[PDB]
Amino acid sequence: QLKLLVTRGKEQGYLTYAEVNDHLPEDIVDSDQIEDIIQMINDMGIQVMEEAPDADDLMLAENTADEDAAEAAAQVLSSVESEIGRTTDPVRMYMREMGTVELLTREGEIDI
DNA sequence: AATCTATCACCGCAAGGGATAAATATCTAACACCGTGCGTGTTGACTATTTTACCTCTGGCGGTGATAATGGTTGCATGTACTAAGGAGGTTGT
Repeated sequence: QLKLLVTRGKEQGYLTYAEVNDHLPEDIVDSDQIEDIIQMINDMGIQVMEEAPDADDLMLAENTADEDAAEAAAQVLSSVESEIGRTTDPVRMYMREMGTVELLTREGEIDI
């Protein structure tokens, strides 16, 4: 399932730690795995959590990657595929696999 | 294993029925003739048997279209009766 978390995080340019339960991957339960896999969620999406800023927004601009070329932008196939429903159809798995591409049409595939 | 008297009857032996085969008379069929016409023969002119050549069919198959069209389908495996196995995880114990 996964796409909800990673897409809304990239739209926001930022993702707070606890929003892993606000936009949950409807798949898995790995709560103690988080404390290292958060690494490649942050070198291309960095954020953390505290009571309140006042003038402090800029942090992303000195601390982040720049092309989303092939990495967690596409190897995330495994982490969206990983829960195909044990007895239920190829007419389901393709819906998880297209968890990659949404609708790059009308100019994005022209840029390809 | 021979003897017979005394059964129920086959012989004892008169009658008469059908049969078949002779002679006759009828039938048909086998043939020998005749006449028809067809498949007896060569020859000849036809036209389209086959071949090859040429000019120009049919169907071999390779090739791929653009005003634009950019989140899909798919219905019923089964409702029962069993129960053996693996899977879970907290814990009260080993």
